[PDB]
Amino acid sequence: VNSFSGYLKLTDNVYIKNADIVEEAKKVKPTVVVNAANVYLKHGGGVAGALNKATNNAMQVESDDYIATNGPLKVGGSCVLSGHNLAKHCLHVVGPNVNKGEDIQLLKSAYENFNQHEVLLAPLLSAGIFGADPIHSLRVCVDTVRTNVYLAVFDKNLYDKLVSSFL
Ligand SMILES: CC[C@H](CO)Nc1ncnc2[nH]ccc12
Ligand SMILES: [Cl-]
Repeated sequence: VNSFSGYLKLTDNVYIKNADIVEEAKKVKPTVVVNAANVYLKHGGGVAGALNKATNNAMQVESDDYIATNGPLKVGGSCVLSGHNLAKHCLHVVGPNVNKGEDIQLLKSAYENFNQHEVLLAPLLSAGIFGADPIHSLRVCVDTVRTNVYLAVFDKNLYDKLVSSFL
């Protein structure tokens, strides 16, 4: 039993809700919130910009030190950093950005990072401003993640399409 509320159950382990991931994280304070990151951990817009803003830019400051030490992530890769005021940890995961020409096949590799954590609050990887088909992202999530994932879909209209079209 966990403190996530109002989710629709899609499979044994995948749940979904129309919600703002920032407001969800502040309410639940999950062990792990997933950020839709880029390789430079530059949290400018989309989910990343919103999460970072909610941390008063502390996420960006921590991220800049991480990059200065370790260099960029790989597309499909991840790193664990602080969750600041939002969660215990933030798992920064880089899905392929179609608006940069990156290989959508890397989306499965990106979701594999979730399997290292028993429970996660997450957005749909490569959706929104990353330019991939969200229906496809949800399918890859369900077919790749085996741990317990609580998906927050910001756009109510898109949420309804994802539910109604889910196989
Ligand atoms: C990734 C595509 C979805 C479509 O809604 N984007 C989001 N989902 C949940 N929380 C969010 N916070 C800011 C953006 C955002
Ligand atoms: Cl987005």
